[PDB]
Amino acid sequence: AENSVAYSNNSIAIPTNFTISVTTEILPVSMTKTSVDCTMYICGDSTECSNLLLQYGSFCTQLNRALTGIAVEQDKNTQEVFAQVKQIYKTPPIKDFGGFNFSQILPDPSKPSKRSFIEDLLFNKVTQKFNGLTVLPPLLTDEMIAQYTSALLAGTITSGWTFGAGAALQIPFAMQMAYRFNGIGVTQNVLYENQKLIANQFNSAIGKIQDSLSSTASALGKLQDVVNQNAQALNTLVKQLSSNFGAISSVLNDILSRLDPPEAEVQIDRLITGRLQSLQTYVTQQLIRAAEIRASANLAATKMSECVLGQSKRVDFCGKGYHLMSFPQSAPHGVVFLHVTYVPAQEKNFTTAPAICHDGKAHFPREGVFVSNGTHWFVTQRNFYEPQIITTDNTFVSGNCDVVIGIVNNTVYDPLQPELD
Amino acid sequence: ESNKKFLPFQQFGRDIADTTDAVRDPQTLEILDITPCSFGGVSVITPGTNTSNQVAVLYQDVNCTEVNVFQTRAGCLIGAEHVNNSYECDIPIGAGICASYQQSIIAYTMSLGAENSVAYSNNSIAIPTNFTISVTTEILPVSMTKTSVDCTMYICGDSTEC
Amino acid sequence: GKLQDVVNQNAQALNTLVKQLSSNFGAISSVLNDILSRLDPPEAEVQIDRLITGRLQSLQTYVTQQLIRAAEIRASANLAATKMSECVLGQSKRVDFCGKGYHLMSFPQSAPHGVVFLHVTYVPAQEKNFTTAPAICHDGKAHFPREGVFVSNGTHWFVTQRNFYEPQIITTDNTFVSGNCDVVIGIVNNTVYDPL
Ligand SMILES: *[C@@H]1O[C@H](CO)[C@@H](O[C@@H]2O[C@H](CO)[C@@H](O)[C@H](O)[C@H]2NC(C)=O)[C@H](O)[C@H]1NC(C)=O
Ligand SMILES: *[C@@H]1O[C@H](CO)[C@@H](O[C@@H]2O[C@H](CO)[C@@H](O)[C@H](O)[C@H]2NC(C)=O)[C@H](O)[C@H]1NC(C)=O
Ligand SMILES: *[C@@H]1O[C@H](CO)[C@@H](O[C@@H]2O[C@H](CO)[C@@H](O)[C@H](O)[C@H]2NC(C)=O)[C@H](O)[C@H]1NC(C)=O
Ligand SMILES: *[C@@H]1O[C@H](CO)[C@@H](O[C@@H]2O[C@H](CO)[C@@H](O)[C@H](O)[C@H]2NC(C)=O)[C@H](O)[C@H]1NC(C)=O
Ligand SMILES: *[C@@H]1O[C@H](CO)[C@@H](O[C@@H]2O[C@H](CO)[C@@H](O)[C@H](O)[C@H]2NC(C)=O)[C@H](O)[C@H]1NC(C)=O
Ligand SMILES: *[C@@H]1O[C@H](CO)[C@@H](O[C@@H]2O[C@H](CO)[C@@H](O)[C@H](O)[C@H]2NC(C)=O)[C@H](O)[C@H]1NC(C)=O
Ligand SMILES: *[C@@H]1O[C@H](CO)[C@@H](O[C@@H]2O[C@H](CO)[C@@H](O)[C@H](O)[C@H]2NC(C)=O)[C@H](O)[C@H]1NC(C)=O
Ligand SMILES: *[C@@H]1O[C@H](CO)[C@@H](O)[C@H](O)[C@H]1NC(C)=O
Ligand SMILES: *[C@@H]1O[C@H](CO)[C@@H](O)[C@H](O)[C@H]1NC(C)=O
Ligand SMILES: *[C@@H]1O[C@H](CO)[C@@H](O)[C@H](O)[C@H]1NC(C)=O
Repeated sequence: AENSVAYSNNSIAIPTNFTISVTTEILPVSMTKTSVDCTMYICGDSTECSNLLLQYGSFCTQLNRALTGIAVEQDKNTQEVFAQVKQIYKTPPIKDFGGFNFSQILPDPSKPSKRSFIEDLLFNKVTQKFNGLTVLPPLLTDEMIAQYTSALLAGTITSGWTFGAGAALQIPFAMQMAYRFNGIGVTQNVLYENQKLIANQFNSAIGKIQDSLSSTASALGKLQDVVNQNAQALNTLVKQLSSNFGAISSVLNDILSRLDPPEAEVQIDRLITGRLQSLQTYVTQQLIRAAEIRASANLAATKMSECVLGQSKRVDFCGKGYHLMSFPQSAPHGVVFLHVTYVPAQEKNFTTAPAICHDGKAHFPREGVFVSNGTHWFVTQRNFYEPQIITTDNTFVSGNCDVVIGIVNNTVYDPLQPELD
Repeated sequence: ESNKKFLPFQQFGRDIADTTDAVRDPQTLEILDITPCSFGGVSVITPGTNTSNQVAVLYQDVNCTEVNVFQTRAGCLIGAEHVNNSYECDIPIGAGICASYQQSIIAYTMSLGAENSVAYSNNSIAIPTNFTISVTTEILPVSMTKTSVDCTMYICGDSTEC
Repeated sequence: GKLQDVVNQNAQALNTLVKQLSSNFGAISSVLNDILSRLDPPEAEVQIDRLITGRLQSLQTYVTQQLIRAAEIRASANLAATKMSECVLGQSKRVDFCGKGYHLMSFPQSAPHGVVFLHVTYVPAQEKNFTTAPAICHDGKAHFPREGVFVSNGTHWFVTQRNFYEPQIITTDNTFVSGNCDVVIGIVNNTVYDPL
């Protein structure tokens, strides 16, 4: 949408209201751990064919090592993302966080595989030995992974930064948000005066999460395209057995039945040359595809150390807006974050001035912006409109009133003067 | 015996990739199913020849009724005893179970970590009294080996006719 | 291990490459010297070409994994350059980027085909428990701390920094006033010392 907001050299727009927004973000961490056996696949339990494969050197020694290097790596990728806490913290038995509910994300003491109320939905929107192909099971089961997210999340609501910097310390949540507010340059007096309103916004934003995850038909597209690619690359591998590759018959068994060894060996080599070359294609595809997952498994590793275990000043990564934290959530083959950010709203305009003339000396603001509501001038913080009387407690003196342009005339009240009288 | 219902004309059954899934009896006309004998990867768990010569063989995804035998989600361990303790596991088997050399090879349910609980009251804070400086190393690979191969040297081998 | 594996993987992928020259690929002999003096040249190309298409295919493979493995190093070399630019030539506020704890500085050390850092961090220890309060009333006005936390040991309220004990008597310069204290939930009364 086209927009054009008016700009003036002595005009500033300071927001007067905030709006807490919770935005999800889905990343893939690991994929299926496949493994292929050549003799069962290429040969097919044929002793005559097994001797022919020896002529091709050691092509399948590496083809089992290549599919194993990207098999232990997947179990490694899950380690950095989740296993970043030495000790498994536990939720306190009494939930009194000053109005914040957290029941939508905390573990649920109910039917087994004790996941959260949101993790249950995420496990429903994403949801074998035939010849050589197998599927190895992951080292970290979904039950154990859910405990890792039930230790980071269950502790970050009580300590904050302290997990990444030694033994955990106790801070009430009603006071922890004051730390978060002060990070974005907003004084803590805003929080305590608006605890009830913020808690309602915090709970309402989380409530819309599972009501929007279920509303959209496909919200897990990032985590589903990974599964589709793996299934598509595995289905095509099996169909390669139904191709002759230049031989009389696609199936290797009947060739030995009706052909002499002097002639069968000539045409079996067509199958072995084709099938072996048809297997190295997927191995190279997997190696490139695995490198595209580790590039995202490392992005989520940092986004769990920086967004979760602390407040990140990086703009527009830990959610869009002024970032505070991010409650991590499990996923079948990935991680789902819940970034809690601030989006200012309800804007108002004022006329500004870089300095103030009082007794021939400039008065720049110590912390805040000079604004006026039309007649009188005030000092307000950057991200929230709170006017205060201009005194020496929030201004400093430097230079002379002849070097910087745009100064207005006003009197800075000295708080010490009325005390003497 | 074939679970599926067939017809008296089709003899051979195929599912995917020219696999003879079902085959019809030519005399009794009782159509059956053909499946090969169960397969399984033989994974050898060893603590190294330097320590000792002992092996806990694991067969991939087969119950312990068709092969101290222990049954796991990834298969069955034969040669290792399962103990109800839980340590930071040594040899990663899979499905939340590992092995270690300690009456030699023992299978665990690996522990995530030392469980801790902290009380958090709305009017309680904890501020440290002291600091502890520490130096933690970190190792990263920067460069590789600058290899180079003469392609003609390989395939031909100083042979003009080749 | 992160530096030993890269040396071993390249040395092993190269070692398993040379061993591929002793494979028949269907020819009578795996060595090209004897196949020349034993076969007549109209009959020679059909058997040599088997080695041509077999050795070339092997060479085409290991070149590909070198390209893939080089991406695993370049991606790990841009990260190393980031560590040198940020943690060594400055102080980084990123959490757990350069060590468990709060970062101070790093010392880079050389290594064969790699680099080793020495991250110096803080791990606060020996914590002691207290009762706290978000604000303090005084003459019908709230009092929020400029920098620190209101901390009491049972009798008197102090103001201490978030990572150490600097308990000073609460004064008008350690706190800032923000309206009447009727909306703050859980405020505890105390007398704010006037230093004037
Ligand atoms: C505050 O911001 C601007 C300052 O005037 C006002 O926006 C006007 O409407 C559009 C953009 O929203 C511009 O084309 C105009 O130039 C703006 N200025 C006008 C009409 O004078 C906006 O209305 C102001 N809002 C308040 C409450 O003061
Ligand atoms: C703007 O700030 C005010 C209060 O700081 C908010 O107004 C409240 O809105 C809710 C419902 O929307 C009401 O239940 C309250 O009674 C209102 N309070 C007052 C004093 O009127 C408002 O939510 C904020 N606007 C935005 C977009 O965040
Ligand atoms: C957190 O969630 C809701 C907020 O609406 C609170 O009330 C529950 O709402 C659900 C309906 O979705 C009911 O099925 C429950 O019976 C309600 N009670 C409980 C204990 O779940 C809920 O109380 C809040 N949790 C708290 C305050 O601990
Ligand atoms: C906005 O500027 C006006 C002055 O034009 C101020 O509002 C008046 O301030 C006097 C105090 O000197 C009061 O007695 C009046 O009741 C106010 N009138 C109105 C309509 O508000 C005021 O200083 C400024 N508004 C602030 C600081 O909120
Ligand atoms: C702001 O204040 C200064 C001084 O208080 C004003 O400077 C005066 O400007 C007029 C016209 O040039 C001179 O005749 C006076 O001599 C100046 N005052 C003094 C004490 O020398 C200045 O004009 C004021 N500017 C605005 C925008 O109000
Ligand atoms: C809490 O800390 C204060 C500061 O030390 C203690 O107050 C002092 O206690 C000593 C004796 O232990 C007295 O000599 C001082 O006169 C006290 N100073 C003030 C300003 O009161 C206080 O005793 C401590 N409370 C507890 C329970 O240990
Ligand atoms: C903290 O705030 C004030 C301290 O004066 C106390 O409330 C006032 O005093 C009496 C009771 O002490 C109340 O009936 C009045 O409503 C209050 N008056 C004013 C002007 O605020 C309050 O009791 C103190 N709280 C505690 C736990 O001691
Ligand atoms: C803004 O522009 C007007 C027009 O030139 C000028 O009078 C005024 O001094 C300027 N103020 C600042 C701060 O530049
Ligand atoms: C005292 O400190 C311990 C931990 O060091 C904590 O378990 C306990 O809750 C604290 N008691 C009070 C009243 O703060
Ligand atoms: C803290 O929680 C308890 C609930 O047992 C409550 O009685 C008390 O008033 C709360 N303290 C504050 C300052 O809200």
